[PDB]
Amino acid sequence: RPGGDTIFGKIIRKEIPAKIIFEDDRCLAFHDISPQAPTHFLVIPKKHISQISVAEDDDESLLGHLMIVGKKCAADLGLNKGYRMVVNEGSDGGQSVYHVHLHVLGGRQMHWPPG
Amino acid sequence: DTIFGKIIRKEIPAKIIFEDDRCLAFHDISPQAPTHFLVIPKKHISQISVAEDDDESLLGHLMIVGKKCAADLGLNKGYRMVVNEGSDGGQSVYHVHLHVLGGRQMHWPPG
Ligand SMILES: O=C(NO)c1ccc(-c2nc3ccccc3c3ccccc23)cc1
Repeated sequence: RPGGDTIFGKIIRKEIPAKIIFEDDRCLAFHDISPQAPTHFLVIPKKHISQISVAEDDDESLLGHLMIVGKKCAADLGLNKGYRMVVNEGSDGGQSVYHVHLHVLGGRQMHWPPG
Repeated sequence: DTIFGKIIRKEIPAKIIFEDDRCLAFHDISPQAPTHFLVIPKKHISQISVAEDDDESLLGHLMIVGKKCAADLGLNKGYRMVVNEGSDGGQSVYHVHLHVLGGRQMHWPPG
């Protein structure tokens, strides 16, 4: 079982269902089950990195790929007026699952501060 | 050009936390948490929606630099990283920037 046994690892291996938007060899984008905006999805690496704080230097291009895929998916979903991308780290950051994930939120005005 | 270009060119003051050959990290002038800094590329990418495939490594570098600076600033209970795009995202400056906020409980939703 590669991809870990967090719920996101199970999603990567298709053991638990999800609403997939995009998939490649490095990542998976799927809709969030508790959406906080009209569109709210997640981009995750297939490689299990538990949190951004423990990312390796050579995870740079993979983390960049999360953002590129996020922005492509936002465009393909028609988020023409923009969006917010969020990574949560740890307890103060509100991280809910210990597998790195980029939130992408749009279809409404996002406010400041970002929580 | 933007105010962030001015900051990169060292034409206006900013409290710089880290610099390398391709990015700059500095405290946000209107902080929304006890720690609130930005990591920006020196290359002028106006918004993440127009970033190119070849920019992947650079964008990843912003996040690795952000996470290293966060550790160095003592953000051991965690933090939140944010990129805003366009009007709905609340993007305030048309130069790509990664926010890093911590030192307090961040809430949900994230705006
Ligand atoms: O307890 C939690 N936070 O404190 C929590 C953490 C993960 C999921 C969760 N997220 C998802 C996001 C996108 C797609 C599917 C799911 C999903 C599917 C089945 C069971 C749980 C989840 C739900 C709740």
